[PDB]
Amino acid sequence: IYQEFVNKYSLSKTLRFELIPQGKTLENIKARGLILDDEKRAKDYKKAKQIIDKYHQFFIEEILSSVCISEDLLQNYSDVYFKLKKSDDDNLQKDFKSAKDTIKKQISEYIKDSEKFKNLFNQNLIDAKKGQESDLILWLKQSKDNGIELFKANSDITDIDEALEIIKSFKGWTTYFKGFHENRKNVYSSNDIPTSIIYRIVDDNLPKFLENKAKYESLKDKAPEAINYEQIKKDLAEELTFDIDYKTSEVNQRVFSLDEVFEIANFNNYLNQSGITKFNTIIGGKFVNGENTKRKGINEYINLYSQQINDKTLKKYKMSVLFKQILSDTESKKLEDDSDVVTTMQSFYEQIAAFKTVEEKSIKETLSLLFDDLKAQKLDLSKIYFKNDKSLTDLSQQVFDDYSVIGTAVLEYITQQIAPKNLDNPSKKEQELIAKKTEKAKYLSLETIKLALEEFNKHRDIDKQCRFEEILANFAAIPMIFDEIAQNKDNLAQISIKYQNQGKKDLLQASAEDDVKAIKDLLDQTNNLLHKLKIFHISQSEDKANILDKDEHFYLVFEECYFELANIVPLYNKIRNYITQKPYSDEKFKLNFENSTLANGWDKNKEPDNTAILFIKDDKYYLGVMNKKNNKIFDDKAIKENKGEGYKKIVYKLLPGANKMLPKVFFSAKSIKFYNPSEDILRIRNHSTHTKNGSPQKGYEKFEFNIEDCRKFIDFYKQSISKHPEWKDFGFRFSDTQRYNSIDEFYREVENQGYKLTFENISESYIDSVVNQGKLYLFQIYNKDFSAYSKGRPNLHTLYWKALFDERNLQDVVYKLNGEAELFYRKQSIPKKITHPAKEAIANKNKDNPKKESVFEYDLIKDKRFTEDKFFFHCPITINFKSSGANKFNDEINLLLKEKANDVHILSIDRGERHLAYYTLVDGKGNIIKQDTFNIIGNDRMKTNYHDKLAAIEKDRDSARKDWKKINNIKEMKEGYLSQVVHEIAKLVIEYNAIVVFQDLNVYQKLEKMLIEKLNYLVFKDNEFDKTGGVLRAYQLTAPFETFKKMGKQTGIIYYVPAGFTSKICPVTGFVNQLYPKYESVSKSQEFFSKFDKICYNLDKGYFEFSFDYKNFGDKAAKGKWTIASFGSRLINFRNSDKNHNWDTREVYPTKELEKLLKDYSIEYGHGECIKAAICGESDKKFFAKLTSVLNTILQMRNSKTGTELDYLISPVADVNGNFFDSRQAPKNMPQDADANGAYHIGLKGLMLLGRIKNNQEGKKLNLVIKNEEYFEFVQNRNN
RNA sequence: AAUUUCUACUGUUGUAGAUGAGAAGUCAU
DNA sequence: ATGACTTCTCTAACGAGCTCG
DNA sequence: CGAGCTCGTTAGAGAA
Repeated sequence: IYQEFVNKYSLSKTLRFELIPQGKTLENIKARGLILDDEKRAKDYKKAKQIIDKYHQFFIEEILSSVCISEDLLQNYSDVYFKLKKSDDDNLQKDFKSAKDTIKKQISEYIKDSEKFKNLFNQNLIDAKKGQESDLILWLKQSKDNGIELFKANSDITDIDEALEIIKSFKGWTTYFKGFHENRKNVYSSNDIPTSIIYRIVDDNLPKFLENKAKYESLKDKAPEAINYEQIKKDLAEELTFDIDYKTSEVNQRVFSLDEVFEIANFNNYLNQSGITKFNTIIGGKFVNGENTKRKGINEYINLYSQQINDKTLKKYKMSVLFKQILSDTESKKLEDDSDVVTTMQSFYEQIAAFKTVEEKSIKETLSLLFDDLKAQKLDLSKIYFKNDKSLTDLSQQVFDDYSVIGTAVLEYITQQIAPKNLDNPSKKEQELIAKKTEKAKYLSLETIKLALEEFNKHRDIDKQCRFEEILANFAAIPMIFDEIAQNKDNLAQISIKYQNQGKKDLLQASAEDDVKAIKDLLDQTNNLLHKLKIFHISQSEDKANILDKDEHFYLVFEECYFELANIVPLYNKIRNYITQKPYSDEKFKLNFENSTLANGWDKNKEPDNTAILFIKDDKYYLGVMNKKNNKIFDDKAIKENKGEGYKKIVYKLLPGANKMLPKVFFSAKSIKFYNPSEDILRIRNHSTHTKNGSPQKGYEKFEFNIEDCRKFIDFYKQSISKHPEWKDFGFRFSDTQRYNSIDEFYREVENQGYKLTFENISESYIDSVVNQGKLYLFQIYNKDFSAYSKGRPNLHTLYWKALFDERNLQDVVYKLNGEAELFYRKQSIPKKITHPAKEAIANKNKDNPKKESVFEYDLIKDKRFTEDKFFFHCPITINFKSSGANKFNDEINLLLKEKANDVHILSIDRGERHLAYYTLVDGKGNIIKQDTFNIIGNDRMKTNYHDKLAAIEKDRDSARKDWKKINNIKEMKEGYLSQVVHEIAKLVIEYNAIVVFQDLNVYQKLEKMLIEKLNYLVFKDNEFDKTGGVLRAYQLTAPFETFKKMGKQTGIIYYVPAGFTSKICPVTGFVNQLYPKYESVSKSQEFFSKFDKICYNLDKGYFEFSFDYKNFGDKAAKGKWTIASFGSRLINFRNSDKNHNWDTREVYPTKELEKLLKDYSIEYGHGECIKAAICGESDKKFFAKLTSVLNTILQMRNSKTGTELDYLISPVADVNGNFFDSRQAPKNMPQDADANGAYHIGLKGLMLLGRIKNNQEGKKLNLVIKNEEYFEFVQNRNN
């Protein structure tokens, strides 16, 4: 079991906390403006990062414009490509990587050797050196102040006349960008890492250009057609100036042909963005800004040719568009603003004030006066067709308001005579309902609606039934909806002036819902005034035969004015989720306090550069931000003075990067003479002889690794550390150098043990003294458990943080504090209101609660997370720091489970909406142990039930459209359930020696994200400290998360299984709905019954049978005889989705429906032998198309829906001794409810994975996939 | 409805469970 | 226009530009 | 101006 499976690999968390200002640190900071002047160095940090980045683009458009020509090796890459992708052999794949390597270094050589490359990625870009300012103003102040590249119109920054101020503000702050330029240096990286522009061109466009000239050589096999070199390129000449040709050379401004493309050696023209925007007009085709028509390209002419010629497979020869170059800008050539929310409403009032109709009038003044003529059929009163989806119901709800009133009479005129049942396929047909009938996607007109209502008027009671003229008064005041939306514009004069702030947010909080009455109801006149006039517009819905017989009289203003007044259905999608956004309206911006390199590390020697140390005061943790002006105020001088009592002080001591550090002191100019490196050793470090991949010192030669030419370099290191002034404090204990093997085994142990944390007591009166002027900023690290009113269980981001500083920890550090983190200042989101006030009754909101009120002495403000300008401190850690890893992990536990066999259980899952899951803890030998749901959860005493809260909000899909004003915020709701599930999954695994499985989904998937990310480190809040699950020694069960798409057939102990074919199955044998009868033609249903062994009524037992060996079938020939029956009282389906039709499960019995047939056809059964031949002897539409819904029911087992009335699973087979399985007559070790037998055999799928691992051998590839001829094979031989 | 955040909260100035942040860029049921 | 996929960092110290002098 | 002088480079391993 999992008794040694702790401390396996290392991680990285990010514990967050909150900083409470102590003393009057809040009075020091708010005095001058030390955070007032912040958000001008966390806002201008990103304003400058995207004015530094277009010059980081303008560079790439002049180091890929006319340069970087990797000629004729493209041919050398074309050779290794087509043969390897067609024949995956070993020898070319080596040559493939050789071709892959060589293009990059050829390209990257000129890339890394520019005029502007070197002085871009350090101090020499922004501000470098006295006398000038370096390369960043060399483009703006020099190149683009004289010349004009005005992208300040196309930006957030106003102009360039002011933009100098954003540039010069970082003077000296140019060590602060040192993570931002730590990913630009993977843009130019010629390594196998996919952010690069060199992985963009070599391996991500070049095998997408070899598959381009594997088709253009096959294009001009019959492609002479009307392609723009034949007809027109006057437009595409300024657009295709084509400055260079790179097979030999070119004239400056010559226009090329359709042959420069697809050359193997012209791939050195397809590098940058401006050059793929000229590759994707030729295949793209673009516009002219002058009221013109689209001027096409190549794949917009094959659109005009594979419809001319009838070659349907000629669309295999379209040219795939290339990708985008990394980091390239794009050219042109919902919201949050409380002004645009008041301006788009003003634009909806203004857009109706100038809408152009046909007669120089409005769209409402055109469709309204025509209704007076169209009501008398003055327009085309016979072919007024709309998109036939809901206008049959909406017109039935237009003036009559009926679901079965007017729109249910067109069935006797539309789609009932594709094949009449009189001598033309009356019973013998191939089910010609798609071939002989195509009346599904036809449109219905007003004359066809009037003619549909003629049979309903002929079926009407009164003789004054509905004609096409009398019911025409229903669309009279539809043009009057513009008069009512005009009533929502007088109050906007007190609304638009009441929206004079840029970032207003007058409704996004929790208090201003009544202010939206001027917008959630004045936008209602366009909510329903256009929502009722949708019958006068022709939609786009057809089953391949859409004609509809459209008219032209009223349809001219219908598509125009219905489109001219579409400022509501677009405008009401503009207040669509602006209202339902909960307050986390944060900014979370960085604090500096003058220190760019703030808090990067805690180690003592660098402390006036970081200017932050922590303070323990007997488990009340504080943060001290030393002010930069006086940052020496915690040296050893004051520690020798103020050795008193009060705040303990953190002494941190650190050796980071033993690759980068043990050659940083020991071979460097200021201090090499103190160390005195020997003769043979100084040979090694130059040429990197001690490494296997290490970079040698420049101007030398990478020699070979050697055995003693590395171990001596440890023998240098084992003595040279003890000579250091500070690093002899640690007292390392290395092993013998016979036992080392490389330098990783040494650089790990100088980074394992290179961490010690100690404590120096400080007199409390001194700290109180220094805070009062401003010479220290002290802040308390704070969450739930760092307030005084806790009782019980602390957060798992407060069992770690309280165990960094443990004296059981710092024996052998498994929680290494880390650095680099920042301080964040969220402003006030929620303005303070209580709304659950003091000492009064407030109602509960649970249902299984033995209480119904609450008293609440103290107030509860709506959001005290967000009424307070809380500070925010981050804090990385490193769980299992001394024991890193994360390799060979998925193959470890298989060797673990083998030795500890016969002792392991299985978890499970299913999904649904009728449940949310249903776990099932299964044994290893059949008879299962436990089984429950994930609806009863939180089972200590409170028992909340998430299962019903989803359907509680699914019923309320209206008010975001109706009064345009709903608050549910369901999008984090449902994911928020998924968190609570994890622990109850997590508890069972250790407690019952279990393994876990899941479903696949290659948001029901996101719960598998959250057990790979959360069996990284599994520590129980109730478990004892430094015991097998405690905060130091806890469970690492997953190797961590990379992607969904390589989640494996294992991701730890979380084995997987294939989806589907669980939710239908009898348990004790395992037969599935594998037939699929649907009665296409007549005697193919006789082909069903003719293959049986015998079909008899078991008169000795009181039910029918259908005995069949499955051999005589061919869709999926799962063998074995099958003996289904009629004894269960199986339920028919509801035939659901019907508001007035048969949507109820009228239960049809099996045994009392074949004696309906025995009465209809008197084929007896008293002899007790084969009765197959006579039942085959009948052929009728009545005999078989009614036998469908019976034979859809003798088998079907999931049932009983619309009510969840213990929907239940009924066995046909009666395996060994004649008893069935009804899943409510079912014992506890068998499935029990709706989605229960789905999650059972998944475990029996899971036991099959264990069946291979149990008899596993030394085969390093282990077969963890399940064949359908195994899952249907294993479970049918369990008892035997 | 109170939280480092987020979900449900009465589990009472909080309770139970999980909680990785910052900058980037790429891609698409 | 949200989800998904690969990669970065999670540092103290030295050697230099540094105004002092 | 040689002590020192205060932020920007700089050492650059090992799985697979």
